[PDB]
Amino acid sequence: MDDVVKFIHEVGSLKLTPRSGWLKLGIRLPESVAEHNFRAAIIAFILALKSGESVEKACKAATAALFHDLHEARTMDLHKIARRYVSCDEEGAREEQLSWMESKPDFSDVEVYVSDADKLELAFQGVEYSQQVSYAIRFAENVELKTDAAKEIYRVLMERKNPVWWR
Amino acid sequence: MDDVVKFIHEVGSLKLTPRSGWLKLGIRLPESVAEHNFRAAIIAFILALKSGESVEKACKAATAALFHDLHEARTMDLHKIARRYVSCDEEGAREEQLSWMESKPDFSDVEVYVSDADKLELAFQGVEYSQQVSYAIRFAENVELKTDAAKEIYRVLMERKNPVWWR
Amino acid sequence: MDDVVKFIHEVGSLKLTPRSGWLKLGIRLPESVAEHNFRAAIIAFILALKSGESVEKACKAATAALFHDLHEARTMDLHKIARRYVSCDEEGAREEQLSWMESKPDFSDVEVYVSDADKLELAFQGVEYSQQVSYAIRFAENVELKTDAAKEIYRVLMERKNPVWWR
Repeated sequence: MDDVVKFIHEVGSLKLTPRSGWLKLGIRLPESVAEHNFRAAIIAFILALKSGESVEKACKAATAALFHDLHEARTMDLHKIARRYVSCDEEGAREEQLSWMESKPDFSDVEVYVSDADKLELAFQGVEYSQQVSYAIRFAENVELKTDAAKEIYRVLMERKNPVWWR
Repeated sequence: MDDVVKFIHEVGSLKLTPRSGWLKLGIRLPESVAEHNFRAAIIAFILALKSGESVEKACKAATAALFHDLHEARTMDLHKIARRYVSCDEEGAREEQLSWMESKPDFSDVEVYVSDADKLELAFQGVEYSQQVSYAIRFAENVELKTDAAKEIYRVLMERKNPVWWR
Repeated sequence: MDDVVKFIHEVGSLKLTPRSGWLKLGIRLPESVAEHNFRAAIIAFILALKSGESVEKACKAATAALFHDLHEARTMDLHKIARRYVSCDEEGAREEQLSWMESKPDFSDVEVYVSDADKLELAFQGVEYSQQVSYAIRFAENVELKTDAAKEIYRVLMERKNPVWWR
């Protein structure tokens, strides 16, 4: 049970890992990787449901999104610029990180919802941050989504560009 | 002059790049890479002087320490854990980053002072953060220094473990 | 060596001293004095080289820039408004602060590069912060630089007013 406890402590380090791409824009206390995964997971649930999949399938897409950048607990969030000079053995990181699992789950079937959710979460955060730093909107521009549900949500997000959800 | 102005803007991103090893210890607003380089440069100046080198040489070691992690503006501060799964083309990054320079300086002759200053700065910051988080003292333990001047400063640093400089 | 160790601890307090002029603009976690000196040192190096001076000369200008506000570790960054009512014994502060030095190096020959670098660093930081708070741009306006190299860099900084160095 010790491996599981260390793994839960390790997962907590994602609350302490900044989503790095925002730092160069001058955003001082940007969202953490944990916060990106949280919302991306909820978006993935939505994409699956809106795509006609079952609740069970929608819950699997959400879970897969939570495990999506897990290895970054060890490798950090390598932003676009960095990836030009930095190569990471993600498979290795994930391997060792998930050593406590007898077997690892089959998420190949919801990978599309995870991928779209990851990019859509970024677009939403880009529109929200654009209110502080105009240039943040570029992270939401020319996003390549694969599913029709993601494309429709993205279209309305950019149509509105209005993060005020209250009132 | 446009390349120079972009480079100066790029250098400023180091004020927005956290020294990442501290984040997993729960230190929320840790020193930036720029802050690490600032003090390491002053320490490198001191190491050279105390090592019997000339003021001119001491100023070169300080300058070399300022340029030491410059490429991290693009590659990020890859901490110990990350270095296990992450490989970086530092030379590549540095080259592209310093393209504006007609010819880049040597610094091979003060490399030892820069190397020791980097480690000593970390040890001082470890002792300082240990007052917040006990485990930070680990970054100041078992430090492998090369110069006798660095070894003596380190010895007193650890003998005293007292960051209170105001009396 | 105890005086040297305390001095190094003291220098680290500059990572904890805010550049105060920004606080009244509502910028919450502004650059530290350490971060200002870091980039000003790199700029001073650039100014010397572009002014035809030698690398050794450029390295001395950078070092002198690092020691420029050192006394602020004890006196704080007295901003413009404050200086109307606040008088500080800077030489006294520096004197006592550098008592550990057998002798103090003379940076009289590079004081002009240090002076221009200090102001240029502020102008760059003003342009960068203007993306968050419009008024920040005033810190980059009507800047009186002395060297032709600083004037040329400043002219391009203000022609571009574009802190995006990554593309």
